[PDB]
Amino acid sequence: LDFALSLLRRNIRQVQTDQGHFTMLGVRDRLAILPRHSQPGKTIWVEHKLINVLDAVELVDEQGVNLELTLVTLDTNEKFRDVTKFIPETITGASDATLIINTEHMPSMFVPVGDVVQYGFLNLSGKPTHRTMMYNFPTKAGQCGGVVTSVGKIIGIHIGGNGRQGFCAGLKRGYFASE
Ligand SMILES: *[C@@H](CC(=O)OCC)[C@H](C[C@@H]1CCNC1=O)NC(=O)[C@@H](CC(=O)[C@@H](NC(=O)c1cc(C)on1)C(C)C)Cc1ccc(F)cc1
Ligand code: NA
Repeated sequence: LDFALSLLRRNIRQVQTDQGHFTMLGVRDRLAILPRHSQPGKTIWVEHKLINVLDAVELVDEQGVNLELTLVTLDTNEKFRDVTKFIPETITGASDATLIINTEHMPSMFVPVGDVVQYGFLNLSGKPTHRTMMYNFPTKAGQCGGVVTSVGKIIGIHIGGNGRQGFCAGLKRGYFASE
């Protein structure tokens, strides 16, 4: 838990884009990650502070299939505490995960979602998506960007759900390499 708490305080920010409220994980330096559908564009608000987005990269797999993740570089002089060490090299499930949500509307929220298991292909609102995992928990609107954590590991970012189940984009440490 001390891990989840530390991650919340130091790395997980309340964010708004023109698409609404999202949770945002800052990973290292000025690099953070949002769900693709948040469409960060040119600027975002972080805790109500307007920040330029210097680059927004929509991640896709070897075949160009959507991974539903957007890496953003933020025009700021502050650096995120480097949490790459806590991100697995290979997309991994987990047995007792906690979904960390942090928005203006759902501030500092820890959601026990239980087991996180490999799912794979997801037709998310008509958009082919790969490398997803699933949890049998009723996730809701406003929880996208939420950080899926397990015993000291950051394993996923919440991207969708169908009412009974939630789905995250799995994380690989390689996503966050310096070029
Ligand atoms: C988070 C973002 C948000 O709140 O958007 C509000 C306008 C949100 C969380 C979930 C909504 C329901 N419970 C959730 O965990 N994510 C979304 O709304 C995306 C789309 C979906 O989640 C859809 N789910 C499915 O398509 C689906 C399919 C299967 C087998 O299981 N679930 C529903 C809303 C129908 C946002 C999104 C992502 C990617 C896109 F290309 C378009 C839209
Ligand atoms: Na924006």
